[PDB]
Amino acid sequence: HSSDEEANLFAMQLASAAVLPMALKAAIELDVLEIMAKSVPPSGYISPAEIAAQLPTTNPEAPVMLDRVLRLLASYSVVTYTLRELPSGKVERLYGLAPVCKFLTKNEDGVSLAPFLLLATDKVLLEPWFYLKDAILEGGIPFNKAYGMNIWDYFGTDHRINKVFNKGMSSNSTITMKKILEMYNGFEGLTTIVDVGGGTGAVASMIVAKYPSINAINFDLPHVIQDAPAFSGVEHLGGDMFDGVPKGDAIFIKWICHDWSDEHCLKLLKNCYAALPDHGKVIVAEYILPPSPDPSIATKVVIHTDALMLAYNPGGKERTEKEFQALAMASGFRGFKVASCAFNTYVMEFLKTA
Amino acid sequence: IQIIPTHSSDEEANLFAMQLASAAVLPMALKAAIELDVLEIMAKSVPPSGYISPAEIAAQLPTTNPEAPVMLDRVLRLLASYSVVTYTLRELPSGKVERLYGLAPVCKFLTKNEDGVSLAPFLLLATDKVLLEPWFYLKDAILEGGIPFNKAYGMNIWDYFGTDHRINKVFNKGMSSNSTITMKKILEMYNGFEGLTTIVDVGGGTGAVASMIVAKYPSINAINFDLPHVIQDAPAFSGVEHLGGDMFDGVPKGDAIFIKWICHDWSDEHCLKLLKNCYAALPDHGKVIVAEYILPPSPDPSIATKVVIHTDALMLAYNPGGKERTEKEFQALAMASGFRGFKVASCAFNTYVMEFLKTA
Ligand SMILES: Nc1ncnc2c1ncn2[C@@H]1O[C@H](CSCC[C@H](N)C(=O)O)[C@@H](O)[C@H]1O
Ligand SMILES: Nc1ncnc2c1ncn2[C@@H]1O[C@H](CSCC[C@H](N)C(=O)O)[C@@H](O)[C@H]1O
Ligand SMILES: COc1cc(/C=C/CO)cc(OC)c1O
Ligand SMILES: COc1cc(/C=C/CO)cc(OC)c1O
Repeated sequence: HSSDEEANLFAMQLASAAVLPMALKAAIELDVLEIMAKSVPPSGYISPAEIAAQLPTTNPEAPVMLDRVLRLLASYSVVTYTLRELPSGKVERLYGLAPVCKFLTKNEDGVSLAPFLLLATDKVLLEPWFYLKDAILEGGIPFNKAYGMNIWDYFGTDHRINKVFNKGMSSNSTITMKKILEMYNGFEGLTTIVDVGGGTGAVASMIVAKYPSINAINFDLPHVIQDAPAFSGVEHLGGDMFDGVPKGDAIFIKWICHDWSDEHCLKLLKNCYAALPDHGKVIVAEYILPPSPDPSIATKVVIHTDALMLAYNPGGKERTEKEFQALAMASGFRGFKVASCAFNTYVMEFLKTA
Repeated sequence: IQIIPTHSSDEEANLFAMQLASAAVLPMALKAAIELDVLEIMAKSVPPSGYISPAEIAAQLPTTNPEAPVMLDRVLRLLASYSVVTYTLRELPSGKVERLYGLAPVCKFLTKNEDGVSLAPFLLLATDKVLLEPWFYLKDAILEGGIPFNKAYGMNIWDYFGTDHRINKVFNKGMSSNSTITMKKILEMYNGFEGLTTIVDVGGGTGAVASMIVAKYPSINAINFDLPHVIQDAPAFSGVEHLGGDMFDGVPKGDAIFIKWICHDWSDEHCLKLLKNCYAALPDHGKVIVAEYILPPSPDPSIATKVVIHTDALMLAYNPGGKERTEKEFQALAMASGFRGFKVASCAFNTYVMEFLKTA
């Protein structure tokens, strides 16, 4: 029918679906979205030739090649567009920023999700996808099949991707934690907080900024900590969390549990229980898997991240709120609180006492 | 109506940026599903309910990996979120809920039909490592000029396919399966091949289209013309004469020349050179039959438009000046190469069939 026509066209759209994130990657790497944000008012539009005039190029085709990339981004509403008729009767397009561009260009604090997109579309993280069929048939982890070691060991050998990853995570966490800290009061009154797997320390620096008397420890692998900027109030410390974690009044773990199997999460969580005082807690910041494969963007983000963990991590996966309760119970915690949520990230507390 | 920025609108904007960041997971997970034969296993193995569990799928894979079922479930859950497959939920003994899966309407074109073809080989082409590589050179092409594919490989795509036998095969089969489906539909509706003595398919690939034309019109002389490395492989279809060459030098003579998905591979200058060659290869009453997408008036959100604009982005990555064109632009190419008549004759699956008529 028109029915068969629609099914065929959707199949073609799926086949070429990687054109969208790769076009967007090129637009971000060329600084297009920043040039648009600084060159016209928030509600205005700019031509591809005026954008290209701010790139360091003499390529006569740069305007049309940008138009082609921007038209693909416009079709998905990543940028806005308006049409302007030409004397020939042909029409050209001028482009503006759509609401998603607020998160793809630097905000008042100089952060966005653009480094996160540059991480997600890096050649290094695309390669494991070619080994997913093998891992399903033969066992194993697609990343390890591509690289011969686990991802964190690999990042300790490839300095470029270590920095790309750490910056991707730091920028994404800055945006999420800025929102959580406006709503969540669970750090108030702590003497010491430990960010286990804290990366380059962005979250711990924001906690100490909000609560200047808190003593904060940012704990991660030593190839990450070596790149961590100094921040007043934060002590950076290298190590392996599965051997033990630093003591504190609370331990914060953001996007750690979803990297690991249930068994490895229990080992880590018991190390955290051992590190806390009797009345201490673990503050767990993670997505929560929805109950069905619904088409919403928020659910797609979680299920995309579940698929990433499948490709990258040994046993990592997304979990439901009950599955998080089960991890807390089996590692000895007695209370469980869903305390706040921001950009899909829920903040749960695993309380040693209830 | 103006949407006033709020917490709620900022959540949706943030999440769409995260979805974009990881959007390649969808075609790469669908690639793995197809390579594992999961959609074919589902099509052939429905219980009479029409829904199958990941364990039941896994049981049919050449595997003894006991994590295969849960791995499949996770892949299928991403596919189901995008309506590539369907699901149903069933409550387990422990009170946990399991998913069972079914084929969604798109799967009619991702599994073999009655003629044994689908768009599955096209998806394997589009997601092949070789064709993902040029995307890392897109920013370079914009800043330096040139072609992302040539920056990755040090030669043009056709030259590269002549050096890499595995990808040449993957490409020729992706195109022949796709073109078989579209051509079957065009041949039901379009009458322009009737009464021709000789048809030349220029850039015909392995010749699937020429073989369809002669099957329908057994009195026609059919020539399949392409590069020697494509022709070498090509099935010896009854009634098709294969000829290797380079179309920019010239093309075989015929009453009509058919070019499907050729113009969109090449710059305007290249197209003018090709279409002048065609003009010279035709009798006075001859025509070029051109099967291509047509760019819509605006970058609207429809799937049909998106397909054309995805293909425009594929041509930017792969091809020497290739791009999608509007009907007015195809008309301008026809006039600029000497043709006096132009008509849009038919359309199937977004592919329009245009005729460039030597005499109007
Ligand atoms: N065995 C281990 N000990 C300590 N940290 C580890 C680890 N294995 C992995 N990690 C760290 O776990 C972090 C996971 S990514 C999450 C980073 C940060 N919490 C955020 O949300 O931005 C990485 O920084 C990684 O280096
Ligand atoms: N210079 C040239 N002369 C002849 N054919 C060429 C050519 N350069 C590229 N091609 C061919 O152009 C075809 C483009 S792909 C489209 C193939 C076929 N018409 C279909 O629609 O299925 C390929 O088969 C390629 O080898
Ligand atoms: C492997 O560690 C992670 C990798 C990735 C992979 C990012 C590439 O899209 C994402 C994460 O949070 C979503 C992680 O904790
Ligand atoms: C190199 O020429 C083509 C490449 C491609 C690339 C297919 C991979 O998505 C598609 C075509 O028709 C759509 C072409 O004529």
